[PDB]
Amino acid sequence: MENFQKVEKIGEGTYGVVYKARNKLTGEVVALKKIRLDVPSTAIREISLLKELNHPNIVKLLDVIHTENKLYLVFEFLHQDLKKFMDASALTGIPLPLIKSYLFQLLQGLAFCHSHRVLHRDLKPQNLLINTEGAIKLADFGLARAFGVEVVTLWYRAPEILLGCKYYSTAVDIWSLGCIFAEMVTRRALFPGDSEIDQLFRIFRTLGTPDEVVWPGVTSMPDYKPSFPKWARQDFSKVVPPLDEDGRSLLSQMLHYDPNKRISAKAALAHPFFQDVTKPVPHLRL
Ligand SMILES: COc1ccc(-c2nc3c(NCCCNC(=O)C4(CN)CC4)c(Br)cnc3[nH]2)cc1
Repeated sequence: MENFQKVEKIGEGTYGVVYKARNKLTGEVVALKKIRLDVPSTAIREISLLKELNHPNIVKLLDVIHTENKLYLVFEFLHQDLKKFMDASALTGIPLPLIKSYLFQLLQGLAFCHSHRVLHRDLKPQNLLINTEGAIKLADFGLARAFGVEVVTLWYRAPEILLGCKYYSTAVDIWSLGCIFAEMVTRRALFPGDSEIDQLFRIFRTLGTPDEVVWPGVTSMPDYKPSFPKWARQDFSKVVPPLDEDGRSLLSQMLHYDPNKRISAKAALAHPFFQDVTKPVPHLRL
């Protein structure tokens, strides 16, 4: 951290803070994650795995600096996040061709991770980073399985996590991404819950309370209660107007209760919704 020159704070999580920084040596402008340890060797070997997980839609981990018994992560810097971009686009909304490019690119990023059995676990607009070339990238990626388990947002949590499933799958990333998709389209968060039960109950209201019919094995989940209220499902035409039939078809399959019926990243990339996919460049004000 002697080689770096903190420019401004650009982010924060549970494991540390992130600074835009300039490499005193090399002129390089980077995003530097200062990991707050209180060292663990298992955590080190895990992070070093992430140096190999390289993809155009994953924020590039440049270096891992383990020194003075502190850990720093040096990433590629991107000039904006999707939250700020969505906020800046909220009067007219993000154009659908741009929505579709970003969904396809993130689905490409996830197909890759997931093919390597790596899950993200916390996809949200603030973890999606955009550049001036029309690229979108997954950030803060696999840095949860490392050390183990600010108000953390629950809005993009898959239902199996909220129901206490301890061994959840890559399908939790598709759910989160589905929620992000919906939010880009409608310009409102799909499931803005302010606690786990409020989050779960907001999902139940929209998609219906899950049962053995739509989700075999659900009544046997750790935090499942026979006493959960029994809401009927609403139509998707009400949930994401004015998303077209292809978009709403894909979204429904990304929001299946059953994690084994939920569409994979690979299958989603073949969905008719991306027949006409392009790569627009956004208009970014930095
Ligand atoms: C609001 O305008 C913004 C401008 C730039 C960023 C920005 N943030 C980052 C960032 N990290 C902060 C955002 C992603 N979140 C995290 O990395 C956390 C929190 N989940 C710290 C682990 C990384 Br890495 C690379 N380029 C970045 N660019 C964010 C917002």
